[PDB]
Amino acid sequence: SPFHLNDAVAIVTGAAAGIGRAIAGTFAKAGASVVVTDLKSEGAEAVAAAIRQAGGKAIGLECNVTDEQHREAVIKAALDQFGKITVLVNNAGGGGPKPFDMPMSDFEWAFKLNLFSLFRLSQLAAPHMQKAGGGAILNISSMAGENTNVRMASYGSSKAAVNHLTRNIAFDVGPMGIRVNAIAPGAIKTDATPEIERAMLKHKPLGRLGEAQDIANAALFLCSPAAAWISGQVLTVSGGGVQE
Amino acid sequence: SPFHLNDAVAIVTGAAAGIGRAIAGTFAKAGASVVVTDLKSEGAEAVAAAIRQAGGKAIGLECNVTDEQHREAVIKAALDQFGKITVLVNNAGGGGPKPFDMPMSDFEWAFKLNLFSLFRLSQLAAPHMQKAGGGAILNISSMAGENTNVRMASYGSSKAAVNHLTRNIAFDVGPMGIRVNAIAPGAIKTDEIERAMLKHKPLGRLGEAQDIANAALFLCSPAAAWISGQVLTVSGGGVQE
Repeated sequence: SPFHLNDAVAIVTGAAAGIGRAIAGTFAKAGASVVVTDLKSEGAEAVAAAIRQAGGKAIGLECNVTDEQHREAVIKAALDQFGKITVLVNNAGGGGPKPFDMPMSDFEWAFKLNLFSLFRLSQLAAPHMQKAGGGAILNISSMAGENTNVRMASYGSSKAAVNHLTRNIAFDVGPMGIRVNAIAPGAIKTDATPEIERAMLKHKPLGRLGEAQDIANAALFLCSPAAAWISGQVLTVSGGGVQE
Repeated sequence: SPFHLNDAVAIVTGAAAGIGRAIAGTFAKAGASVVVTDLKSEGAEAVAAAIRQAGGKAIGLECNVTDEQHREAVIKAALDQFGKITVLVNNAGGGGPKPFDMPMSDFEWAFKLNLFSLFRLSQLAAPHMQKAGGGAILNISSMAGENTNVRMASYGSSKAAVNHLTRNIAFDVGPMGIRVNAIAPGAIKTDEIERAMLKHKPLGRLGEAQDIANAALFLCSPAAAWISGQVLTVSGGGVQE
């Protein structure tokens, strides 16, 4: 099997819940050593701990991906505790529908949060990846990056920039043996009601919502050697459609 | 762990050599019974026999995908042999650079060979896929479907049809629990100034068949049960024309 993460150190940000938590769990059971990360320090340690009492190796620390000190702490915490870095999964980000006349800081924040942070983490992890022979970067985008709609000024165009950064920086980091891709996930069952759900699926050909595990398998594939030759790709994982 | 094709029956067309050979072989070790198909009947039989003696189940068939009688034979041959069909890998297809003043028979052929055949084979397989509890269709496309260049009038736009058909029939057969995806492969070393492409492939390397087969295996695996209407380009991070 090439879908395993043997001898790998993976940093996973925003991993207290949902996708990033499943990516972190999934990357551990594939035999990677995980550095769980989140804005909320309790949540990072909850997931890093449950990973350990289930067999894997994992530490969890607080990280505000927009704080340059918090970023450098994660890089160092991973090297200090595991020796190398081979996988960076940039799952931290946020935002959503805002009016066009939104205050400028709202617009600028979306780019600090969704783009400036993960570019910088990649800039830090890249030379350590290079020393370890190579590695894989994965950015969790959003479907608003390739769609067009109302109230999407900051969200949809900051996630668009994530997509195009991914397509471009793979040229920069390929020579160093780094692959860079992105998943754009559909809507995931979280709620942690039936009629507003049945309407959401009116445009999802496969007829169900997503599971965090569904994103984690794609994250797995894209970060394993099974995807040794895939870089610069934006893979949409949404049951064939769009929602909400 | 979710990356296996257990209790699956996969038709792989154009699988005597190259990408389709690798796919067929990969799919067998992953647990699928495989219906190996190619224009050359005995080329397909040699692949099927290797899978069998390497431990798998498989048969090999002559099939011209452009001929409706063959298409039906292969579909029936899969059912008589294995009871069901759950995976269809539309890999056969041809063509390449052509002058703009080409004869219309060439233009039309490219669509007949790269597009109509795989849509027809999709039509024949969809009902059996639904009776079987679900399945996946994977179309082997080409980066010429999104690239633009000289001499690509027939090849580039037939393959572009394959990409959007993929995206569009995903809506149609999703309600039948069928996923439809495509792989656009780049420069695969199949069979000196080679260094041309390499000067535009960020990962410093051409592709092997198994690269394409790994992505194939993923997209037809339960690890991708919620992925559909996708064109995953597998090219080393760049473009090679």
